[PDB]
Amino acid sequence: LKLMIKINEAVFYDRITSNKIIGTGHLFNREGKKILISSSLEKIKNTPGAYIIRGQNNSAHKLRIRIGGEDWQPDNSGIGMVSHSDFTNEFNIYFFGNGDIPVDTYLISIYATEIEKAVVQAAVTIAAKLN
Repeated sequence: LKLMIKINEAVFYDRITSNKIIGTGHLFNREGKKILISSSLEKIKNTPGAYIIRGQNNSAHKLRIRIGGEDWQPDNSGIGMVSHSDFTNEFNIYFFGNGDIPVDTYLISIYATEIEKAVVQAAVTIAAKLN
């Protein structure tokens, strides 16, 4: 069982609304095994599979995210996100704040187990474009 990610390169001329996808995770070699999905990162108390990430430069900079997707449902424990199906390949990463995010690089940790294994990290850099 291995977990890959991908983080879409994008330019936002307008405040990024909540639940805009900002990347994807892909699964491999776990067929026929229930799957948890969460992270070692801070917890958005309000929502499962939703996390706060802190700025590498200045830790006051916060980036709120949410993992999930259409075959992915929250656990009542408020741990993470569980897909039962054995053909569930992909899952999404969502922004989950109201609007802009400070200019900084944020480290995003995600792991996946079998429920009753793997982890990953991708640097997510925010920069300002002056045109």
